[PDB]
Amino acid sequence: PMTLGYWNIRGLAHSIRLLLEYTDSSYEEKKYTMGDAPDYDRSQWLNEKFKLGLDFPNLPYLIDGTHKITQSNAILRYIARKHNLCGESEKEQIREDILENQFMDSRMQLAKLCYDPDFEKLKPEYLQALPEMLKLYSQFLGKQPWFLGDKITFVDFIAYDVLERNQVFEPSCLDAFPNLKDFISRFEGLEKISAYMKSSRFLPRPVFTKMAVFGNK
Amino acid sequence: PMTLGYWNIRGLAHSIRLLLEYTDSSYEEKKYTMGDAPDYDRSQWLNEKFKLGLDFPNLPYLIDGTHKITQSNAILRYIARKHNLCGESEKEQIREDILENQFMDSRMQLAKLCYDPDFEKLKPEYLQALPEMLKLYSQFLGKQPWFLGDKITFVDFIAYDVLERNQVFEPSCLDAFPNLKDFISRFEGLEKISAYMKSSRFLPRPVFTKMAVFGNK
Repeated sequence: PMTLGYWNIRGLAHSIRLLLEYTDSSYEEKKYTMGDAPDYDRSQWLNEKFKLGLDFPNLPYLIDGTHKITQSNAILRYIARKHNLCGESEKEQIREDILENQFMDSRMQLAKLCYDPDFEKLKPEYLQALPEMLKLYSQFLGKQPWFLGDKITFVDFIAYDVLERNQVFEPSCLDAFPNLKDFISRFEGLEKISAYMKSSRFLPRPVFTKMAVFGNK
Repeated sequence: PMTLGYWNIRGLAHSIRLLLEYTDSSYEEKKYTMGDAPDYDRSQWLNEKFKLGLDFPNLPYLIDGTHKITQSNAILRYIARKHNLCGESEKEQIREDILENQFMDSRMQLAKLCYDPDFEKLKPEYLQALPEMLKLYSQFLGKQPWFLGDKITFVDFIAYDVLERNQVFEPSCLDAFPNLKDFISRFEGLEKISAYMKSSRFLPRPVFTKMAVFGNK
């Protein structure tokens, strides 16, 4: 069937895997692993980096027969598109594009933090800004079940990951935001997701992200 | 008319401004000015920010009728749809997406480099990798006039914003890639784009300057 690739960790691939599972898409996981050390032993990827035939060699990637997708957003939009899980009205499409880009920013903000040696320095800064970021998502989501109304589209999967991350990082921060917390329940509650949340196709070790300082002791 | 807002500088808004001009959309510029005092931090914009009624306030932003759009790629895609400058085929759908994200990443490359003082030492590193990413873009553009075949779409606007910006950094870069070097000429030769570039309202200020907090001397 189609194949998904990324490093052996949740990361950017987490939101994609979830979608592949929600849509029951038959896929294969060919995850590369990294040798954490001062010299960053990433050979695993390098030796097959160009052997794949992708236009822009990068992880994550997906190869659907003749289709070769690169970069999360492209991949997500692809499966979603081939499953009608997109936005219809100009309004839904606008929200859709704003969200995809908005969350991506948030992912990057936290990511840099969890990657910096001076974690302790920026950490307090991030915390005293996290609530204001969330407030915006709270208001937007409102009382609608999903970010695009009654329709659960791909942006929801992206949303779940970004929110779930900040929750694991600081559970107490999203306490003041009911609709957000309950949103995470709507997602995890989805029959197909819950079943997957507890299966072999998941990370044994409780670490959600590893890149340089985090994911290693 | 529409109300496009951003700091008086090229930035992300540059690719949008060109798209608007080309599509003959009567846009209204609301260009804010950055820090004048030593601590060149955001100022005037902050006094407005929330009062605009933006779901997620951030620059740039476009306000068309009842559509308050933020995030560069959201605005870009919005206008693309309205004027049919989007990918029609699934083959073109994956292409526009990959490229969309691929270019934003590349822009980030130069940006991050500019945002830091160590520039003088990091420059050679980035410079040494330039040919690599350009080989990919050239190979992708291949023989075809535009990145999505024979018809101009929005990616060509983000591509120009990235490629051209690179030529400004080091003119020699695209020399080894004639089709990209030619692409630039062709894009700049478009009736509307030409009219816009010769008209007193095109270039605000240089790229690195102000953004990289560099004061000319």
